[PDB]
Amino acid sequence: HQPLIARDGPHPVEQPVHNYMTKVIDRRALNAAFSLATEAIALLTGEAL
Amino acid sequence: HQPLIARDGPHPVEQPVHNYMTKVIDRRALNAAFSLATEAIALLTGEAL
Repeated sequence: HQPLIARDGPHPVEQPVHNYMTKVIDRRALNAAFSLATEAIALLTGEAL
Repeated sequence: HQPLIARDGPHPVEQPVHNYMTKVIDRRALNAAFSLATEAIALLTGEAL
């Protein structure tokens, strides 16, 4: 909500208006960081015990 | 072992890696020699008194 200043004489008279702006939200996604091998998967469960 | 980041978008997914290396020790040798004086050996060992 903007202010203004009274202005004399030959200048035209100003009047207050306002600004309401809208902005969207961007979407960002990331992915990382995991892997395994078969010799463990046999050994971590059931099979190779 | 190494740490990872969690890259986003048009790239391969970063996967965790570990690196094992084997490095071998070294053998060296030092030396010094105090050759002892002939008659003085007889003078210290006895049988010249």
